[PDB]
Amino acid sequence: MENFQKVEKIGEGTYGVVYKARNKLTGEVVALKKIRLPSTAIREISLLKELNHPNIVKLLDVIHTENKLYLVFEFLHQDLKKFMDASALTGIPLPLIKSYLFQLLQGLAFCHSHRVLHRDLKPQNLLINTEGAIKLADFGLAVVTLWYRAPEILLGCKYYSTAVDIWSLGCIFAEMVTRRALFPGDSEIDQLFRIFRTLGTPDEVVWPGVTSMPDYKPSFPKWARQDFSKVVPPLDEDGRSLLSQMLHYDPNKRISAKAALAHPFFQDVTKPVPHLRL
Ligand SMILES: Nc1nc(Nc2ccc(S(N)(=O)=O)cc2)sc1C(=O)c1ccc2ccccc2c1
Repeated sequence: MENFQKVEKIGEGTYGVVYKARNKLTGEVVALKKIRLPSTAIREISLLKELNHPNIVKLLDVIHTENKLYLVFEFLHQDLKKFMDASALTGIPLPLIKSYLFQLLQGLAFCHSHRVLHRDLKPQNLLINTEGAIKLADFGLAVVTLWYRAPEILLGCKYYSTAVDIWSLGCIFAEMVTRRALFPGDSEIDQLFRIFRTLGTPDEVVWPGVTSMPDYKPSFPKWARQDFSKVVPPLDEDGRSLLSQMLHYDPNKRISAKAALAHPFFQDVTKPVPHLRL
């Protein structure tokens, strides 16, 4: 736009490009997402403006002009992917990992109680600041990374539930802990099969109805579930217990964000400050 001064491109989603920009009039620094072009999502979007929570990136303005849709967000200084990469040699301290997971669960508990789903959580849209907060960014409306996709989506479910976000966050939690992506698939079927090889091929016993799903094939290989202690070695039993509940195959058995916040893993949660290199 003319009201903004593009400082630099900082990302790109499936819907548009995000820039760090300065309001030529207020001097305010913001994140500006440009979507190159409906009359339905507009409400859905305009509604996201109401959402106000410490762990949700604030949507400041929505501007529809010249076949373009611009979303103005408060600017955060770094995303979790960059932070994880910067922390690869030493690893993120467990207390900070726990604080981040706890805050993200609060954010999800909030959006889910307002019937809002994210649908595409990943390290690149989890933003952090110098004060130790972490926030959910770039909510998805009703090379693409499939690493955090819930199995029901991969199997063709038509209606997503809040459980898809818990799964994605569980995958991110594991990655912060091990410094290795949990399920790094490079195709939908490779993604699905990597999940199967680790958690075991699901069946009607652990996931009632799974064999009736759109993309389920009786021909799927039958892998046995791997020992969970081999999945996230550096994580204590409270952490492993919580992770296993976030990664249940059955959407209805998968733990809710609200219930997760009450898990024993968070008994000693604190809010450490990260060492950020900006
Ligand atoms: N609010 C906000 N702040 C940001 N700053 C930032 C500062 C430094 C870095 S970085 N690679 O650490 O130097 C990264 C982001 S982005 C962002 C978003 O609201 C946003 C919008 C669309 C997206 C579309 C796709 C993915 C993320 C997205 C995030």
